[PDB]
Amino acid sequence: MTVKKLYFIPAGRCMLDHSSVNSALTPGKLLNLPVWCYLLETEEGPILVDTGMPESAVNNEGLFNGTFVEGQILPKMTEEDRIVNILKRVGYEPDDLLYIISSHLHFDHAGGNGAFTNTPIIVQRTEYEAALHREEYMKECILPHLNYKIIEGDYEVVPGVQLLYTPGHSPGHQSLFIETEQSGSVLLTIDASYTKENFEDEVPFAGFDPELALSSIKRLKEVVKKEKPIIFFGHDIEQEKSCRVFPEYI
Ligand SMILES: [Zn+2]
Ligand SMILES: [Zn+2]
Repeated sequence: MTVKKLYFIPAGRCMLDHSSVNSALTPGKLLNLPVWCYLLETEEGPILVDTGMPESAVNNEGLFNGTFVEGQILPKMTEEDRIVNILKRVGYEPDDLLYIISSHLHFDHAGGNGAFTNTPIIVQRTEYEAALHREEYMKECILPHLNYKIIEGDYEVVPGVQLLYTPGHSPGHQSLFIETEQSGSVLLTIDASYTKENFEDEVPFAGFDPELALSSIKRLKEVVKKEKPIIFFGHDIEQEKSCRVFPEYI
């Protein structure tokens, strides 16, 4: 069985210093990077991958003023980018969803998790445990009473939807390998590589453990050598130019 439709859904944006996509660059220039969620229409029901930024980021570029990351992260989020609004426009309410998949619990990926109080939220144990104590993590991304479906390592969500454990960018980061009806094998690196250059050329980028992130890239390259998928990266301004986005699908 294959996934019926894979949708790339813009979920607002976020400014990061350009050293975030290339650690060798000298800090001083911000990049307006895309924030994504993905919607998978499957035989078993719709599945949402990531949930955008938290309510606190709405019309609040200075969210991280007063913190250890002041001026280094500026969310670009409007009321329209709240995940429930995104879903409502697409044609879903939170309780319609079969699963939420959290690639990781960074604020640009799990900020909307609180909206889903019934749907199982699939997240790596190592990411969940990290989010409990590491300072990067926002409280909005680790709410205690959500219906977490905690997994460890690789995992098949439904036929055609595979999670690949790719730690490094964050302690329990996971990527997706999807088989779609229209396109066949698709690799969503999520933040296992922000840009094509991080993947192909192994250019270092923002992450908790760069060494581990490299090994996760090498692991993904082995998958690619075997499966020859089309590959989409996490925060790639260049690639975004040519991405088929909602209402188009792959
Ligand atoms: Zn991240
Ligand atoms: Zn990210």
